[PDB]
Amino acid sequence: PRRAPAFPLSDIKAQMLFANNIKAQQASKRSFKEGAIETYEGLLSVDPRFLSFKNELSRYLTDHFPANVDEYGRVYGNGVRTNFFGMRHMNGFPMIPATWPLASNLKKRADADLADGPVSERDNLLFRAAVRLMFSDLEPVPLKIRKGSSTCIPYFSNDMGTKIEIAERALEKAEEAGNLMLQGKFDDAYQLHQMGGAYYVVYRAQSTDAITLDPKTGKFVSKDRMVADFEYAVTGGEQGSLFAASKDASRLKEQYGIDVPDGFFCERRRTAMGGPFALNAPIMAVAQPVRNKIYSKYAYTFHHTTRLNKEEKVKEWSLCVATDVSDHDTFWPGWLRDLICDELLNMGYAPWWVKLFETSLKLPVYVGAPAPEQGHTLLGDPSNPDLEVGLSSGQGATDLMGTLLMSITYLVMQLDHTAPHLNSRIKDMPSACRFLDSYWQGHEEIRQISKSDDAMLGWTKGRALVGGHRLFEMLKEGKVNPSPYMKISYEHGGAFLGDILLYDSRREPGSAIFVGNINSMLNNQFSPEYGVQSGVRDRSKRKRPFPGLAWASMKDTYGACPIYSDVLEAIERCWWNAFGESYRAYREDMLKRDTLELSRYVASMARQAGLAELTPIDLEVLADPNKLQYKWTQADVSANIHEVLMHGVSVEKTERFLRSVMPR
Ligand SMILES: [Mn+2]
Repeated sequence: PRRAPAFPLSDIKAQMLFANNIKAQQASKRSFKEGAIETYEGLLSVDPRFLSFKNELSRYLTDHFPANVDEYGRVYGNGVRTNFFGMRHMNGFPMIPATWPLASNLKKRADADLADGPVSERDNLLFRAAVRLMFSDLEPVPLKIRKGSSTCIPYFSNDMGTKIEIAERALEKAEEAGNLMLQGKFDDAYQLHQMGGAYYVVYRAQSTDAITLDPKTGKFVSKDRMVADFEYAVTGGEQGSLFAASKDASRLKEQYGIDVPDGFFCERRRTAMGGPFALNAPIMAVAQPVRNKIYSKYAYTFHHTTRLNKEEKVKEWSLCVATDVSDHDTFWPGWLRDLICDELLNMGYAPWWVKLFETSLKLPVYVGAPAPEQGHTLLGDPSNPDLEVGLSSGQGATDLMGTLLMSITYLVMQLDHTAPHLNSRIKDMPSACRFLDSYWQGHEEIRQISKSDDAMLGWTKGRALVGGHRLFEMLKEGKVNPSPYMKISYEHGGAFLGDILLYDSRREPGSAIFVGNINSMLNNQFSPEYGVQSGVRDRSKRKRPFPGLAWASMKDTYGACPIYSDVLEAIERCWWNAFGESYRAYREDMLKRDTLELSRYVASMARQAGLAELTPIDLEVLADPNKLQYKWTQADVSANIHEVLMHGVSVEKTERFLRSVMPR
């Protein structure tokens, strides 16, 4: 039922994706790469003392602090949701092979019994009302770009000046490019304006993944991660195979001379994609104003900052249901892209802009290196973008696409199973908009707090409450999917945006508190996704600019966890055993060094200004800016800190661009 076309790197269609420069040519050819990460300056992830430390600590913590999660997935007592074995990976060494991305998810969705469009007129009105509320009265803002981020296809530039030029030129030429695409002239739009081509597939480490200790054998077992081979990916699963990738790390001894202790595995690898920057810039210029609207007008549902900010909302609920979505990005439906585009056209959005947006969600994918001797293949034809990959991670509005799908999916679930008495309020577009506007502000008896695939669904006192309890019971039973749109279950150890919802004996939201996840502290400190990149001179361009700073925000982030002190003492004891040094003194030195280094980057900071004016969010973000891409937003960060990590295109250029896109 239609295999996607595939082109080797030697083909002209793949060659056209890479400009005539060293960086672009190296990106096209990059072979499978692996190696120990520099966890901290002068410390490799595979250092024998470090692995000895991880073995002792993971075993001790699991033993003394077993998971406290009830039958309904609610966390209580110690605030622990699983074992501590997730740290037992040889960081920088991936599972083999990584998956080939699916060119079409239509069969995947159909086989999972998920709908190929809105089920009812009510659902159609609600998805369309989400578009009308999110994209209406937007205000122009500067187009902010992450420092050191790549422009990907075709230039592969990491230079801010070049990126600003590309973005400004893209805002000037988006109209002409969109109009070419409306004529079916995709090759012309790409050749002239670099709008099109493909996503560039990079495989990112998920540094910690599930590991269990079999009591019968005393041997560790890593969670099997299913991967698709090339045949499966091009045929959307009609042909080829879906098999468990190998996480076995024994190979590292033979290949690299690295000692592999018992129960240490290769890391899980996830597909991540980088979009063609010239196509993303006009999308980002609309996406940022949309975020500003939803985080202000609909702050209740969408704007999440601190554990207390989340707590104030949840405490008012009679029932809180922490949901889980299976493989959100790959299941994300192309019919939603089409519905969104159709609704934007109805609202009066520039057709050329809608075409650019539509094209960004149908684009071919260039597969780099999933395994040794594999990859270097373009999936899909850039002359006529027609892929159904789901949601591409590097698309300019991915967070909004996932948020829109999921927010409506959860509301539909609440309507179907708990609140049929609210159906009469959704008769047409004006009434659907009024209802959704009220629901998103937290003014209804059914409520939610969400971000992409993470959410907590709420019920206050009223007619829907009884239904709310039946839905929770249906989720616990796990025999029937409560949604026609996505695969929904309950989260095993309910958490929202990193914070665990800690319940007491009553198991009620009113007396539950949000606490930091102690396991995430351990993941961040001992299993970072990236190395320190000590060879990258400009720290603001690194994946981890100032790692030492996270020590200063630790107490604020994790201090509320019941076992906080216990974990820090266990770390100290185990680090003494492994290195013959104080971990606390080691982190205090790193904190001092990074505080001093930070002042070189902040204009307002004198030669030794200190961290006094910085918030815990500022510190977590400076140590890990990836938190600014999934956890927080621009407004949550101090202005002088945001400038360290981002640079912008003037509001004058974006204001003119936005006026040309938006209705009258
Ligand atoms: Mn959650």
